[PDB]
Amino acid sequence: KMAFTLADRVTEEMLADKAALVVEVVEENYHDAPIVGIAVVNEHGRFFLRPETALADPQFVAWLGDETKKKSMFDSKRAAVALKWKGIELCGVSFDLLLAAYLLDPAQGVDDVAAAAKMKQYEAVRPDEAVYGKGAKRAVPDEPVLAEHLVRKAAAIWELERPFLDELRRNEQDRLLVELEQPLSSILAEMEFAGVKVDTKRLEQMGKELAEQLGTVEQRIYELAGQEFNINSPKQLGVILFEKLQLPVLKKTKTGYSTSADVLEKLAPYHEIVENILHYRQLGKLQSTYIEGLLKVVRPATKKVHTIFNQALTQTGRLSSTEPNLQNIPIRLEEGRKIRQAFVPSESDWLIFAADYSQIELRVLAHIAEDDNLMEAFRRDLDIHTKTAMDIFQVSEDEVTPNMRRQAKAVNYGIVYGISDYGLAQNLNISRKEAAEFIERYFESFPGVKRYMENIVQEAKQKGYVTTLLHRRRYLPDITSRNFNVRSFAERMAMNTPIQGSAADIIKKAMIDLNARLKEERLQAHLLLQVHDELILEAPKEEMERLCRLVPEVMEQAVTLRVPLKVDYHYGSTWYDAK
DNA sequence: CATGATGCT
DNA sequence: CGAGCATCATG
Ligand SMILES: Cc1cn([C@H]2C[C@H](O)[C@@H](COP(=O)(O)OP(=O)(O)OP(=O)(O)O)O2)c(=O)[nH]c1=O
Ligand SMILES: OC[C@H]1O[C@@](CO)(O[C@H]2O[C@H](CO)[C@@H](O)[C@H](O)[C@H]2O)[C@@H](O)[C@@H]1O
Repeated sequence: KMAFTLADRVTEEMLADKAALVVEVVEENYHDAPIVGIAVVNEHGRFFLRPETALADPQFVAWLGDETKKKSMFDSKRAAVALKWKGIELCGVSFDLLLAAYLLDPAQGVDDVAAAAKMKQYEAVRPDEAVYGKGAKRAVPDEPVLAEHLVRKAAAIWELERPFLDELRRNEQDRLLVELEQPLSSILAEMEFAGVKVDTKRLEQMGKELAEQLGTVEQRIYELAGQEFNINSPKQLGVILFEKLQLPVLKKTKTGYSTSADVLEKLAPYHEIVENILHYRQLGKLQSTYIEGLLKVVRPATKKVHTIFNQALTQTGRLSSTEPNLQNIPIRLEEGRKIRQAFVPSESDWLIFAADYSQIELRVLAHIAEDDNLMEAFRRDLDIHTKTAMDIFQVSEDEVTPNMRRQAKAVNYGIVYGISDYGLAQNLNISRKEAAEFIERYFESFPGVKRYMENIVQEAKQKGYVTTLLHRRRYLPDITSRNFNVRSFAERMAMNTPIQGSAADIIKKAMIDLNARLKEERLQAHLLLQVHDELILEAPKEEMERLCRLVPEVMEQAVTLRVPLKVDYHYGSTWYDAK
């Protein structure tokens, strides 16, 4: 039983200076999506409004946009962006229950009010799936059922704010919410709604050229196999490789024969079909994901793509990007990297500006490990891969080969992920004995890294969780498991999550500090994309010289560690050219 | 919906 | 038997 007014006009008592507010968008992708209902709960009552009415009401719209009128919400960014598509500004969000729940425990996967409510045993609200249905059954119910659901969501947010802020304070996460995550949500909403302009003619032309070149490679594969088959089917490719061609079976997957990139590398000495298959797959990814996917989702009249940054998903505090994912555009191979030529500035006489932290996770490892050898390399800006090579191969600087540096780089990032000697041997295609020596030599060279790995596992066992620089937490109950595989994966999380997560906290703080400085100076430059350790902007060409100073300095100053942060930056006419 | 491939940080 | 992700075609 919950009393509410199904209102047919806006009243002053709905425009209080503290309220919980629901602006319901049912479509998972909320860009230009319908708003299906509005609810407001405040000290005066509980109200459902039809959006045709509220959003055409001058005083409701002014209330939405008034910073001083404070709103508690769940997934404020989804409402902010859906309102921006309706030309309505939402301001004054002072509590976001989605981000509060995420900070309390990202492993709960909270993605609706009822899941956040479960954290406090609050039962007076149903799950969105119970009301809307799943999958093909998804639908807005009849008004009275809809209005009840949205009012119970707003009433849950109203009641839950205090309990969640108190727990956040106990976990030292109250500033993490209010000074970091909530202001970042507003920034992301602006980046998503601005979108990134795409040169669809270039994409369509690359799609033409790739369709030709896939057909060439496909045919050569069939020639070498002496049979036509589905190169993307594991069953069919495994029959050709391992039964027709009689190659050795190096690894199995749960359902058959592995054809992983590392397996295929090991098979390449046996048959020329193996290099061709690796090539086809690379081309197939460019066509199926990047070319065909971007062209599907670009808005044709503006040529913009509008991704969604999920702020409340990863276990370490990173963002993720979806529909489309703009954080995995190709770079490594030149064929794919040219996709970046299609990412252009949204106005004439504008340029793309890309700035990236240089080796942030290795700098963070040096800070948190307090390892004297490591921190000195960064404090003196010495090439850390060369430094590691000189240690794992034991040679002077001049004796380090191109190949030695490659191996030492693999060791340096491997350590950050908890690599075993087995993994290092597979990655490098070298003797496991040798791999083990490399790791042993690393820990002898960087003994504070070894101490940190022992100490953080112990801390996880004693406290039940590990933390990052700005006090994000990840719980690791498997750290005590009797199963070797389960325990070992938890220990690698304990080692890695403070690294990866503290790097995520640093670039999020940079984004907030950068947006402040751009606004201070009244620059037209603004953020387009974040790619984990990089920020991509666009700006009038005339703003370039200012951004060359301002962007790296804000990024580098975002926090102060036991080593410097270092930012590299590039600009040009397309994202490809910003190298 | 699951699988195992690809892409990025 | 190296951390965190999204996407695709196929099963
Ligand atoms: C190899 C590797 C790179 N990266 C990321 C970090 C960098 O932002 C990005 C590009 O890596 P690189 O530029 O290849 O690495 P680096 O900056 O250490 O190398 P170099 O000294 O040779 O210039 O990829 C990972 O996150 N994990 C990895 O295992
Ligand atoms: O709105 C982003 C925000 O919503 C959640 C659900 O609370 O995720 C939904 O929307 C995403 C963006 O389209 C989808 O990818 C996802 O499938 C859907 O559940 C939160 O996870 C997210 O932070």
